[PDB]
Amino acid sequence: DDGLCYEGTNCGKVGKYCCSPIGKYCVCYDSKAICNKNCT
Repeated sequence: DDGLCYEGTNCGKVGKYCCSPIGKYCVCYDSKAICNKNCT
C-alpha cells in the first residue's frame, strides 16, 4: 500500500497531482498529499 507521486495532468488531475508506480493506478487528488496518502 505505497508508491510515489508526480505533478501535472496525466491522470486528469489538472491543478492537483497524480500517483501511479507504472501509470496503472493513475489516481489523482487535490491534496498532493492525498496523492501519496489517499493514493496508497
